[PDB]
Amino acid sequence: KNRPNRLIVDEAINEDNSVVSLSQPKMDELQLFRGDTVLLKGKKRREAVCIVLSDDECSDEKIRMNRVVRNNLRVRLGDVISIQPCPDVKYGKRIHVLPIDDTVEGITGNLFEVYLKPYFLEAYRPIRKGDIFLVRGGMRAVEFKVVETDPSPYCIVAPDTVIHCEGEPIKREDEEESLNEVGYDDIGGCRKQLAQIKEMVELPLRHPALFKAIGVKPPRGILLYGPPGTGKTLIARAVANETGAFFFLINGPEIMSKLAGESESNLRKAFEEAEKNAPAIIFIDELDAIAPKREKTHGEVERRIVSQLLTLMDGLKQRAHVIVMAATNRPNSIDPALRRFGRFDREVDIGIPDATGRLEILQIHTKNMKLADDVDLEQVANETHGHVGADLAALCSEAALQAIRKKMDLIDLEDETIDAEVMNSLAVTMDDFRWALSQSNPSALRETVVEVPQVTWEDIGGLEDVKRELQELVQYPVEHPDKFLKFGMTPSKGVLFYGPPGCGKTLLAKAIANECQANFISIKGPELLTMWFGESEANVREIFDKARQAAPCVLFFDELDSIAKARGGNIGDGGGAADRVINQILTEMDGMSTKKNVFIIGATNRPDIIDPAILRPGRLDQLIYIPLPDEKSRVAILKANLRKSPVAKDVDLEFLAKMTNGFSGADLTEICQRACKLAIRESIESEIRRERERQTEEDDPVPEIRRDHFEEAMRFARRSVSDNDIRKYEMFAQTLQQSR
Amino acid sequence: NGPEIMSKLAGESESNLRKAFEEAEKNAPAIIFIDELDAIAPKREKTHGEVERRIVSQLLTLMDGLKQRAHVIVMAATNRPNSIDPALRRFGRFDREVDIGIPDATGRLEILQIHTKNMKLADDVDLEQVANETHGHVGADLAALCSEAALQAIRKKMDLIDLEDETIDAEVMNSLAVTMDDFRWALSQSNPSALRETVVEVPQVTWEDIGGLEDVKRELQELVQYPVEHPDKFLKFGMTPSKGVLFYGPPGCGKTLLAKAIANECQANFISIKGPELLTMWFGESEANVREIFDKARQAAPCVLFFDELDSIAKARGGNIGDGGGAADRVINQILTEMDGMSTKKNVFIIGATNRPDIIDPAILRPGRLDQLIYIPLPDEKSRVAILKANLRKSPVAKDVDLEFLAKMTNGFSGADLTEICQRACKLAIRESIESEIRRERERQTEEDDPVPEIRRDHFEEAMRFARRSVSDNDIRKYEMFAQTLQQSR
Ligand SMILES: Nc1ncnc2c1ncn2[C@@H]1O[C@H](COP(=O)(O)OP(=O)(O)NP(=O)(O)O)[C@@H](O)[C@H]1O
Ligand SMILES: Nc1ncnc2c1ncn2[C@@H]1O[C@H](COP(=O)(O)OP(=O)(O)NP(=O)(O)O)[C@@H](O)[C@H]1O
Ligand SMILES: Nc1ncnc2c1ncn2[C@@H]1O[C@H](COP(=O)(O)OP(=O)(O)O)[C@@H](O)[C@H]1O
Ligand SMILES: Nc1ncnc2c1ncn2[C@@H]1O[C@H](COP(=O)(O)OP(=O)(O)O)[C@@H](O)[C@H]1O
Repeated sequence: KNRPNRLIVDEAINEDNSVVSLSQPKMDELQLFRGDTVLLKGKKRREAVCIVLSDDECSDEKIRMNRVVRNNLRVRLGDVISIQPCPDVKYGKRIHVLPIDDTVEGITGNLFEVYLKPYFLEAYRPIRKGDIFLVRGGMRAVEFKVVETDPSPYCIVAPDTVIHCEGEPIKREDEEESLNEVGYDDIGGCRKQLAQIKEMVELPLRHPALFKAIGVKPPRGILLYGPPGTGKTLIARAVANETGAFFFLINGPEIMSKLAGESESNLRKAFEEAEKNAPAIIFIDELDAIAPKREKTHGEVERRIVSQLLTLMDGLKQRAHVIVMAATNRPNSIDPALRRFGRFDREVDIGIPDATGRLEILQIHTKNMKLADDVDLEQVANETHGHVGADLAALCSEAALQAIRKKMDLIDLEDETIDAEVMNSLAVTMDDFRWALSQSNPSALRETVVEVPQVTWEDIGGLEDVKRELQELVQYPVEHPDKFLKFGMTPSKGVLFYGPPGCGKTLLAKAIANECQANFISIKGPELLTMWFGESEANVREIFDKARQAAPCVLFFDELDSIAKARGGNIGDGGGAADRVINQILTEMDGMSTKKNVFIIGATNRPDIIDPAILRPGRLDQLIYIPLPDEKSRVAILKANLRKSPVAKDVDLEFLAKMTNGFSGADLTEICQRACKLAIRESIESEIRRERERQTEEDDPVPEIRRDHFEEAMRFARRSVSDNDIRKYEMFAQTLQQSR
Repeated sequence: NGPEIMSKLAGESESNLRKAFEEAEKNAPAIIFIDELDAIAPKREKTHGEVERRIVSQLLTLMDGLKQRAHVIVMAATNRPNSIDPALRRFGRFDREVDIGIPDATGRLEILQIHTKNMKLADDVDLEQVANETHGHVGADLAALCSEAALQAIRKKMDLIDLEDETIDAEVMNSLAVTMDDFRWALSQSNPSALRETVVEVPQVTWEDIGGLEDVKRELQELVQYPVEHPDKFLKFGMTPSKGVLFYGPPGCGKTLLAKAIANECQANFISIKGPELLTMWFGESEANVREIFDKARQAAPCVLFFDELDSIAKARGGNIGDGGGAADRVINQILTEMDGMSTKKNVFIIGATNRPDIIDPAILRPGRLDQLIYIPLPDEKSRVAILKANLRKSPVAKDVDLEFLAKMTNGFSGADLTEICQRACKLAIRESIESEIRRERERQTEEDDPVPEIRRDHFEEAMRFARRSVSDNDIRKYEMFAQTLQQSR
């Protein structure tokens, strides 16, 4: 018809297996309501009946499409479908649905009331003939095929019908695949990297003939890496099985497990077999087993194997319908002659996930688990700092095995055997989650983390003008390069905080990285000391390579004065005013691109004994005095700390605010900690006294703090900063020369 | 190709190399090409097995045994000259040496002119922008950049517009152009810059970019430009020319600009070495790098070699008291030893620079070495107005503003201070203009009458309220000691 009814498929955000979400101007163009019965026609004359729903997440012309119904239509991602309303659907009297025997194995008991009757209630579901849907439960996920309906050829189902499920399972026909093949639905986290790998490879695989009409070379050597266990083979096979090409898998240890000429014949026949079924993808994992760093290679057959791989990958420039993906452990653990132009050009890091990614990975792995009601995935989302996803698979399987181990093993073996009806009753508790998270958790990470921070501007009290002109200093030229191009001034890229210790030096950097949606990689002082004492400075280049790879980002140096204080004070050691790591930092600083959005933030508390070679233009040049807090900042900081804890309202904090002057913010965030420790000790002792009183039940004495704890904490209080350091810093206010 | 010859067995590789040289003998005249020589003949210490030395000896015999023939010629290509076996590049085997090097902005413009030949650009695309904004790239990155922008123009418009209705032909490929937005997008992300090493190019700053300092410029022109054009006069009067010059002065007086102007006017290459390079060669105790630098310098003939912050190695191990040592170090005497052992006429002219002329080693002030001393003083008011206009020529400024008030007020100021105060005022003006822009946007709309494209007296007055001198008086007296005393030989 060539009208807007020809639409492009996508992934779905909805979690029902038969609903389709669409946008508002599109749905106002088609004149429907919510919950209408809609019909989809695609390729090879297949049909889909669905419920339509409305969402603003959809764009102008796309369709949020589920995987089981897109495999029901026998189409894939990148195909076009046709949309028609079918508003004349009645109810049925008999429903014929039956499994395929290849996915129901080990199963005993009745199948009908355990799955079908928990499914076909309360959801009027549109079913057409020959359809295969998918349900979960029983620690499993089973698909189901329908055969016959009374209102031919489709109906909507309701509580007011029956389903006749009689018969034996039927073998799967030759055309479709199973649904235990992995896909785009079961990879939690790292959505941007998946989008980048999706957009980089879509054209020569979905439209191969276009590059048979245009001679422009696509990128063919694309290399992803990451710390191990993160499922690089999983995402590789997911992209290859989702976009629909021929797959073949070369693993490094198997090729090293043969003789010499047998390995040569294996690699040659593998590349010929990948040539035969074009278009196709090819995958080499554990490249460290095949082509290591050259200094770590000692024999003779290994260099011959690496030269064989170089000739075999240079000799497929003529072909353009295969593409090579590979996976190592680290980019510094490959031979440097391999990753060059014509062999391996594109580079992508997977990285470790974060709390949102951990929540999504946990949402993947409790899909067919049948949780309880008291289990709280936000708890084990926030309490699981520093983990990879295979540890999360181990954690979920460990909690499931603990629920099998405590109740229902010895309860059942004394009387009967085990079926799936009692597997329906099995849920797991949060106690097994806390038990599997307390012990038996080998945390597989000690390295540097990269994430967006969470502290916002309202978490720090006051300091308002400094926040707004820092916002001027970073936020402006990334949004308006035309004004700077008009006035010809290149922007500065350095800023140097300084101030007395204990004034909240990390919080403003966290707020700037959180508001502009920037990554964050921090380096403390102890990292500088363990890079100085070991005399190892081939690590700074790795840090700034990671920084450029995490573009955009803000790089935070904490305790820069440690290397100048460590070898003596202001007299110092026998040396002078320079060192090793700081000039290595300058040399790797000034030799990079101006527009790459890597913004370097330094910090110290001793601004006099620092090397003045860092205050050159083109480097760190912006100085901001961070002073002691004032009383309005004191009440603001005190409320911003006390917002987490339950406090009383009759207590008054302006007495101590008007009393305490010249105090660090760290002191006024530890005195509340001291008072709350005193209150928690008082409450637990009154708890054990009322327990031992009549019983040798819960009327809580107080959930908050009174004036007594604050008065005793002020009797335990202490200032942290002397007056002479304030005069040493106000020397810079009196003198004002700060260029060099 | 090297990897293919290493991909066989031993006698098969021998038969392959022998049949290759016989086949190159058959169709004389012909050329022959061996790339990735690092795969065939590496450095000898990195070779460990047995068949590799046999292969290298086979190559040496096979190239010595074609001296009788004269109708073939061998060209080869490695990665680095320090990564070949040293027994290979000798007389009778490999005599001539030529560096390709990295291109520059003119070369980048020409390479981009190569790769948009059949591209059908738009009208708004500006190749000068991505010529000047692409510092530090090789040409394969430029091929990747042009193909990436073309793939982005295929990815945004015309993929999903076309697949919903019809198929793809070339009549719609005629309508396809690319925009500059895809160029900025492919240049912002997905640009692995493949270079960190030293660059060699002609500079662009001319004599009019620095204000005043006229007599010093003309007798420096006497010092460098004269004997390359008139060797007959020096041969007549028998004096060999000096080849060293030592700038010195207080910090912040434009020390790099005169060196850039001399290298730009006489059409000379330029290789500079800052102070941090001297510190990372001293602390690591690695001095097999100076010889590489002067080999690159002789290979870049003619050129001018610039040392910046020479006083870093004398200040780094203590001040004028120093460390436990004395008045010498390691890198500077290595510099002297590689300096005096080279040809007089090779047009390698060495320019040194410091800001502390007293604590430097006086062994460098010998004849046949750096001997010419030029006091670079503080700017004067005519140099102040000249330097201020030479900085402000880039920015749009108003004409009713007057700069001679602050010029007659500011005395004893560095040129760096009077090129950052304009930067501070223009940051203040760009903040004022962007806030008035967002206020007029949020005023009636919650269209473009520009309030001001230039600077008024208010920004300069506030920048003078934020102004600061950078040099004290006692350092001027410490330098004018050399004017009062005048002994400067050793
Ligand atoms: N509102 C606040 N005001 C001040 N400090 C705060 C505030 N909120 C949190 N902090 C604490 O301040 C820390 C930031 O370090 P900061 O206290 O400024 O350095 P420092 O204490 O002066 N030097 P040091 O403690 O030895 O590393 C954070 O880690 C918090 O523990
Ligand atoms: N007309 C000018 N007069 C003075 N300085 C200028 C002028 N034009 C540019 N400059 C700046 O002067 C710099 C040259 O270094 P220079 O300022 O002489 O060394 P220095 O500032 O005294 N010592 P340092 O800044 O610590 O490396 C250039 O990089 C420019 O930023
Ligand atoms: N983010 C994740 N999503 C889904 N599964 C994961 C994830 N991370 C780890 N896994 C599981 O951990 C295992 C590790 O992946 P694998 O391909 O074996 O990596 P490697 O071979 O490098 O250890 C996989 O079998 C996968 O099922
Ligand atoms: N200056 C240039 N002019 C034209 N093409 C270039 C240029 N630089 C790089 N290329 C492209 O980059 C690729 C790299 O050249 P190549 O011969 O493969 O070098 P190597 O094998 O040493 O990487 C070539 O295919 C070439 O088309």
